[PDB]
Amino acid sequence: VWKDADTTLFCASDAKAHETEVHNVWATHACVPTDPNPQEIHLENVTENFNMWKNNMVEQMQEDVISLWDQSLQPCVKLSVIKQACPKISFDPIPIHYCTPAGYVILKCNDKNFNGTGPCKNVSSVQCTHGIKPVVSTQLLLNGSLAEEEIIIRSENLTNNAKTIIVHLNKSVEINCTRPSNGDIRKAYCEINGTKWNKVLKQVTEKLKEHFNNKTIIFQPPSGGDLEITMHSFNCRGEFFYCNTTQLFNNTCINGTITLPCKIKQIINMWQGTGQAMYAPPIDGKINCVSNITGILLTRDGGANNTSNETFRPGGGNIKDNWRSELYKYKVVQIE
Ligand SMILES: NC[C@H](NC(=O)c1ccc(-c2cc(F)c(Cl)c(F)c2)[nH]1)c1nc(CO)c(CO)s1
Ligand SMILES: NC[C@H](NC(=O)c1ccc(-c2cc(F)c(Cl)c(F)c2)[nH]1)c1nc(CO)c(CO)s1
Ligand SMILES: *[C@@H]1O[C@H](CO)[C@@H](O)[C@H](O)[C@H]1NC(C)=O
Ligand SMILES: *[C@@H]1O[C@H](CO)[C@@H](O)[C@H](O)[C@H]1NC(C)=O
Ligand SMILES: *[C@@H]1O[C@H](CO)[C@@H](O)[C@H](O)[C@H]1NC(C)=O
Ligand SMILES: *[C@@H]1O[C@H](CO)[C@@H](O)[C@H](O)[C@H]1NC(C)=O
Ligand SMILES: *[C@@H]1O[C@H](CO)[C@@H](O)[C@H](O)[C@H]1NC(C)=O
Ligand SMILES: *[C@@H]1O[C@H](CO)[C@@H](O)[C@H](O)[C@H]1NC(C)=O
Ligand SMILES: *[C@@H]1O[C@H](CO)[C@@H](O)[C@H](O)[C@H]1NC(C)=O
Ligand SMILES: *[C@@H]1O[C@H](CO)[C@@H](O)[C@H](O)[C@H]1NC(C)=O
Repeated sequence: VWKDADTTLFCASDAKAHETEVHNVWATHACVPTDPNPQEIHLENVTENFNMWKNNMVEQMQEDVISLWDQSLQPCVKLSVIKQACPKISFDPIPIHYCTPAGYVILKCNDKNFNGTGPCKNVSSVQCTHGIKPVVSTQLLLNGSLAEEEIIIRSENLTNNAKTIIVHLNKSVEINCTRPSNGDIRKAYCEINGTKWNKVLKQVTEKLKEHFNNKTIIFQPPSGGDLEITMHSFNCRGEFFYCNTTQLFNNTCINGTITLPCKIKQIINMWQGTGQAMYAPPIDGKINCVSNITGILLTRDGGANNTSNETFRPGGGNIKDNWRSELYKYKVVQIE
C-alpha cells in the first residue's frame, strides 16, 4: 500500500563525461547514470488519482533547470549592476530522468488519452521517469513527446479563462530557424511548412470544439505583455531567438512555406525571474536549429460568454507549464 507524498528526487542521464556541452557538464556532476535495466511493474486492477497541475515533481525540475542555466548561461551584465564574463558556449539540451530514492516509487498513468487530471485505469510503477529535455520556450513546446492517439487539451479549469491551456499534439510539425552565416548579424528566420501546420491547426480547432460546445474557434495574436510572451522565444545553440508568430495563427487558412521573422536579442528578461541582463553577441556562421513543435500554449479570451465565439491566443511565460506538459503522467507516492 502507498500514500501520496512529496520527496527529494535525484536525476539520471546519459551525460558523456568527456563532453564540453553545458548540459553534459551539468548532468555529469548532478545526475547519476541511467539504469541500464529499468523495471516497470504493471499494477493490476489498480486505479489511481493524478493531478498534473499540482505535482511537486514540476517544482523540482524547475529548481534544477535554474541551477543549470545559472552556471551555464552567464550574462556579461547582471544584478548592484555587475559586469562579468560571458563566454560563448556549447549548448544543446540532453534528456534528464527523475528518480525516487529508497522508500518511494513513481506511479505512471498509461491511459492513451489521459488528460492530466482524474483517475487512470492502467497504472504501473517505475523508479525513474523517461528522458525529459529541459527546453525553455514560450508559445510553442519544442522537442517534447507526442500524445499517443488523439490531440489532448490540458487545463486546470477549462471554463476558467485565466488558467493556461496545454494543447498536446499527436503529430509533430518541424520549425527550422536560421541566422544566416552572412550584413545584420541579428537577423534570423524560421520556416514552417504551411500545408503541415494548417492541417494540424485545424485539428486543434475541431478538438477545441468538443470542449467548447461546438462554438466558433478563433485565433488571434497576443494582445500584449512581455515580448517573451507575445513572441515565440527560445534558445538555439546558446543564442536567444525571438520569433514573430503572427502568420502561425492566421485564421484564413483553417499552402506554402511560412517564414517567420526572428530577432536574436542580447537584453533579455530572465525567465528565472532574476531580472534583465545582457548576454554576449552571437557566434559567427550559420546558427541553425531544427525543432519539432510538439505542443501549444494557449490562453482563452475572457468576456465572450455572450457571443458564440471563443478566442485563443498563444501564451505562456510560466516555464513550469513546460515541465508539466512532460510530467503530467507521473506522481510520487510513499510506501508503508
Ligand atoms: N518583464 C517581466 C519579466 N519577465 C520574464 O522574466 C520572463 C518571462 C518569460 C521569459 C522567457 C522565456 C523564454 F522562453 C526565453 Cl528563451 C527567455 F529568454 C525568457 N522571461 C518578469 N519579472 C518578474 C519578477 O517580479 C515577473 C513575475 O514573476 S515577470
Ligand atoms: N529590480 C528589478 C530588476 N532589475 C534589473 O534587472 C536590472 C537593473 C539594472 C540592470 C542592467 C543594467 C545594464 F547596464 C545592463 Cl547592460 C544590463 F544588462 C542590465 N538590470 C528587473 N527585472 C526585470 C524583468 O525580469 C526588469 C525589466 O527589464 S528590471
Ligand atoms: C497498459 O499500459 C501498457 C504500457 O504502455 C500497455 O502496453 C498496455 O497495452 C496497456 N493496457 C491497457 C489495458 O491499458
Ligand atoms: C480531465 O478528465 C477529468 C476526469 O473526467 C475531468 O474531470 C476534467 O474536467 C478533464 N479536464 C479536461 C481539461 O478535459
Ligand atoms: C490526431 O488526433 C485527431 C483527433 O484530435 C485525429 O483526428 C487525427 O487523426 C490524429 N492524427 C494522428 C496522426 O494520430
Ligand atoms: C472553474 O472556473 C469557473 C469559472 O471561472 C468557476 O465557476 C469554477 O468554480 C472553477 N472551478 C474550480 C474547481 O475552481
Ligand atoms: C532547414 O532550413 C535550412 C535553410 O535555412 C536548410 O538549409 C536546411 O536543409 C533545413 N533543414 C531541414 C532538416 O529541413
Ligand atoms: C508540406 O507537407 C505536406 C504534407 O502535409 C507535403 O505533402 C509537402 O510536400 C510538404 N512541403 C514542404 C515544402 O515541406
Ligand atoms: C509581427 O508581425 C506582424 C506582421 O508583419 C506585425 O504587424 C507586428 O508588428 C509584428 N510584431 C512585432 C512585435 O514586431
Ligand atoms: C530540438 O532538437 C533538435 C534535434 O536534436 C536540436 O538539434 C535542436 O537544437 C533542439 N531545439 C531546441 C530549441 O533545443
